[PDB]
Amino acid sequence: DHITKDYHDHIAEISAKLVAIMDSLFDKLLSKYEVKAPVPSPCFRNICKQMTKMHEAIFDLLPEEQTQMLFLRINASYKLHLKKQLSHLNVINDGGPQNGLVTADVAFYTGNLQALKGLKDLDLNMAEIWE
Repeated sequence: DHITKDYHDHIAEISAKLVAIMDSLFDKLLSKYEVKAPVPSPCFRNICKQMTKMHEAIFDLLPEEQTQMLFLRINASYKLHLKKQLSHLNVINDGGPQNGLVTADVAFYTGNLQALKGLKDLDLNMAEIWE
């Protein structure tokens, strides 16, 4: 019976070093992210293409709930770093031109993420990036 936990205990470990990879990727990219047209920006197109690739790699591999938990944590890291850069660039949620560009770029990001199998109903809480 222990065999049951043997799996879930192990898989939780692969999930952790998968989110670290994205955390590193996000830090690298979003640290040099600059708000400008068009949208999706090259930075965001790169990011979505990467999350699409990882999703394709683990989907058949992990149970749906784990895949869902995994991409919630990836999204959490994404929001963490994005928020950080927005604050750095002094961009705020005031309804201005630059605000709109980021909001549009983010809209593309969630549009993509939500289309990935098993992830359509994720509670993403994207507003957090503005704080």
